[PDB]
Amino acid sequence: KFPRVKNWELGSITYDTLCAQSQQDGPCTPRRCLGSLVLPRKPAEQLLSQARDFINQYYSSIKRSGSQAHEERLQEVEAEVASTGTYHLRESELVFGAKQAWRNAPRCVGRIQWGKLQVFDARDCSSAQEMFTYICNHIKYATNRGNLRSAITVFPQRAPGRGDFRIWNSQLVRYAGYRQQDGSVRGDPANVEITELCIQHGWTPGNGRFDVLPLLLQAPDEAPELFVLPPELVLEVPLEHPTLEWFAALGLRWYALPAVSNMLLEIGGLEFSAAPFSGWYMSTEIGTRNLCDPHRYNILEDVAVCMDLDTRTTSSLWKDKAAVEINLAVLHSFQLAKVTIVDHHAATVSFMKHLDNEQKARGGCPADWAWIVPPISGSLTPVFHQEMVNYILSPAFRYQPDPW
Amino acid sequence: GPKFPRVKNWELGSITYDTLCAQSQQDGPCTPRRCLGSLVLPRPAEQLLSQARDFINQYYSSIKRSGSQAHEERLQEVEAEVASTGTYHLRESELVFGAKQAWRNAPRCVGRIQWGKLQVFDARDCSSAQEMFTYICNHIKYATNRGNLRSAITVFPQRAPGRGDFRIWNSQLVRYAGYRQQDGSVRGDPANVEITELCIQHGWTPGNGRFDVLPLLLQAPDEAPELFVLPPELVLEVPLEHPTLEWFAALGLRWYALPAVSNMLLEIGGLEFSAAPFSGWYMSTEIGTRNLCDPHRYNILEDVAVCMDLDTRTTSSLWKDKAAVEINLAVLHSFQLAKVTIVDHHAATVSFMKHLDNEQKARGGCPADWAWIVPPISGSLTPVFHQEMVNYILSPAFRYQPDPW
Ligand code: HEM
Ligand code: HEM
Ligand SMILES: Cc1cc(CCNCc2ccc3c(C)cc(N)nc3c2)ccc1C#N
Ligand SMILES: Cc1cc(CCNCc2ccc3c(C)cc(N)nc3c2)ccc1C#N
Ligand SMILES: C[C@H](O)[C@H](O)[C@H]1CNc2nc(N)[nH]c(=O)c2N1
Ligand SMILES: C[C@H](O)[C@H](O)[C@H]1CNc2nc(N)[nH]c(=O)c2N1
Ligand SMILES: [Zn+2]
Repeated sequence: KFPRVKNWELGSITYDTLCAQSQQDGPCTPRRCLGSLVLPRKPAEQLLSQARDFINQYYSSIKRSGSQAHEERLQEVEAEVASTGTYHLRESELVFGAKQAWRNAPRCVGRIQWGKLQVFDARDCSSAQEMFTYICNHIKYATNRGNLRSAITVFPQRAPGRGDFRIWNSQLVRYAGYRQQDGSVRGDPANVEITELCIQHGWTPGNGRFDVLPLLLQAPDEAPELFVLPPELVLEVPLEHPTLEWFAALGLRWYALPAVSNMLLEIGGLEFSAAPFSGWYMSTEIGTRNLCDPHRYNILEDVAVCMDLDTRTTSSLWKDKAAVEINLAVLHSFQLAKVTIVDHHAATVSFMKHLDNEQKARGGCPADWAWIVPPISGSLTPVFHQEMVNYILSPAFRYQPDPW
Repeated sequence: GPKFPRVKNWELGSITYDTLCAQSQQDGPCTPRRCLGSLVLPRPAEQLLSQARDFINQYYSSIKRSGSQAHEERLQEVEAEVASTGTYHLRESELVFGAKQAWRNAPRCVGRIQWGKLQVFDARDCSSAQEMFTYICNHIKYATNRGNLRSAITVFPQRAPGRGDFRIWNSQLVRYAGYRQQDGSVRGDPANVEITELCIQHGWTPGNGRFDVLPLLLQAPDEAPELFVLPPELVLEVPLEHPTLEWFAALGLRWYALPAVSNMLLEIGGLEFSAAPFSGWYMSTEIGTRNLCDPHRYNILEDVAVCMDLDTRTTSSLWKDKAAVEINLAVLHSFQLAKVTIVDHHAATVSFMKHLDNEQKARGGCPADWAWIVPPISGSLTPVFHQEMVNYILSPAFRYQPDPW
């Protein structure tokens, strides 16, 4: 049947009926539940049916379903696909698809914002070099002297029997991670592979802990070229703690723009293999994960030491204590630097309203509970106590293999 | 590769495959098109024989006598019993085996490293509500062990064909009362309101503290539940205090030492033990974060926060976070002071990683509910956050059942 969804702090109950229109399978079956898995294990009128749907969405979107602006566009798509085994989106259909993709993304806690999205059409792109300029202008628009702005840039759709446009980096801004022969890593351990790929394509590596990587940009069926971001573009914030004055002296810093460049944007059967998008950070992304994750910069113990805590045992909650001070120093710094950012408390509160908006508009909202609940203070936020239904709506952002 | 789920740990990069879920014979909440893993409660001699046979097989396999003559004789023995009396009965050691298995098979339990060490008390002879109370008193004494807590379960008679069930009406053996106020608010534990008013409807003389231990509502077959009050010295409590905040002690917060669930059904070989309370010991965050800081429980976060002189009028002061940490600290500190068994959420999840590693070798996987295994604070600061998990129902099982009223 149709799932009962309950908030356990409030006592309220909904019914997700939007899930009924899920056309692709998630990882689960009745026998096993694989909801905690980060990545998934894995003719022509399948395309044509995917594209019919998306068009129906778009015209229902702009109130005028079943007109003939509608049904003519239906015949365009059908005709185009019938003759070429593919078709093309009109720019405004693309702006719609891009907003629907964000709206539909079960893992995003920021979809209250989903309507306010700047879409740059960059399909008139024929080279790595053009790709670079597009990206450079994405970042300046999006960074916006620190008053950040949600933005996506969309490079040419994939094509049968032609390579893909790809951005090799996982994010537009990331820090180099140089493996030390001595087991260790200087910089961000999440970026070792790509760091070396850069080096491999002739980047002159630094030896810093927060060195900004260059971009490997790749036009179809050509070697990836390498581009170095004008240092002006990369807005960084130094971290410092509003009361702990030794904190600033930890040399910690984080870039301001969260822009993801390795996912696939799927609209109406069409796949866009380079379509980087960006927003602003939630504090816990920087302060809990990027800095305290054991397989990341992993600074819990350092801070703990300067906080003169009891590292000797876990039941002193030294880790917990350290973490809170880091998250505070990240909110402090960004606020003091006037760079946009949101705390996990503010974010999940707004997501709860989004849930309510969504429930009334579409009868539901696909959400991945494990990703929607922040990495600290789990039950201290309202989304913890909220049941969620998860499913794949299209348009959709997706994971795809790395181009090497 | 393998036709089984591939499971990865993102901290260590390590990979496993769950082969044990192939023996999950009962379907859960999710389907290919919808995941329902966040839901707390998703909704004949024929059928008995199957479950029966399966369990006996598990058993003889656990004692490495699978396909032996004792094995095939047990199966005939059960078939015979089911054939005449519609039901069948477990041997002592079968029961013990099943009880430990049901614990072992429990996805939401982070304490399962210990699953092999479980005192099973057989109360299948128990024949009155009066006797239920005595067994339950006995359990609490043994399990509490003056603060050196010991895990245990007590098993009262199984559901019988056309005969009322043994039921303990209370959710736990120890629960603080919830009193609906003249205002609308609740004094004490809002969770326990319904049971609290039921105690009263059944004759309890209610107090009015924040921490009034409820009486037991104990129901023998086809009899109205009878009220039983627990002798206060049997119910060990811990006065919460903070190692450096001297004022914390003044808040008069206490919690009881023994988590003991009394309303779950225990199922083995298709046999239903409607009343089979079991107990372990607390993990720090259960008390400090859920029970004391949940908006819909004692809700003391803002109060602690105000005492801490925090900016409770901005989310970004992380005043909620600062106070949550110190409340958990106070819980840990206080139980350690009182010499009462308690495990912090760090050390607990670390033990569970070892259990996972053990279960991988022993069975080919471990059924696990990620959202219940990850602590309610400091989530990613524990190893289990970075551990993918597979959730499926194995039997023997601890199940939920409707409230008897
Ligand atoms: C405007 C401010 C935004 C905030 C505060 C925000 C917040 C978040 C957070 C906390 C996550 C979890 C990611 C993680 O823990 O690694 C996430 C993921 C995600 N967000 Fe948002 N987001 C924002 C804007 C956007 C925009 C503009 C888009 C797309 C146009 C978007 C689409 C997504 C998608 C597709 C994911 C899944 C990430 C993945 O699986 O790699 N979000 N977001
Ligand atoms: C020995 C120390 C133990 C610890 C630290 C422990 C810890 C926990 C925790 C933290 C939960 C989460 C419950 C919640 O937040 O509501 C839980 C659940 C559970 N535990 Fe354990 N536990 C222990 C012993 C046991 C024992 C002895 C049994 C059974 C014989 C057991 C069976 C279960 C079951 C069935 C659940 C699921 C609760 C539900 O589904 O409502 N646990 N445990
Ligand atoms: C290692 C890994 C990591 C991730 C991380 C998820 N993506 C991070 C992300 C992606 C987009 C964001 C956006 C759009 C905004 C924001 N504040 N944070 C965002 C954070 C996903 C898959 C894998 C894999 N494999
Ligand atoms: C109201 C409610 C509450 C719960 C709580 C789950 N049971 C709590 C529990 C049960 C057994 C435990 C055990 C055995 C040990 C321990 N440390 N904590 C334990 C905690 C589950 C479902 C519902 C519902 N509906
Ligand atoms: C294994 C686990 O599912 C995985 O680490 C998830 C858990 N929840 C998460 N939640 C968010 N927001 N981001 C993440 O990367 C993860 N990782
Ligand atoms: C809605 C959500 O599933 C609910 O709050 C769950 C989350 N995880 C939990 N985890 C544990 N251990 N205990 C709980 O009661 C819950 N509640
Ligand atoms: Zn699932």
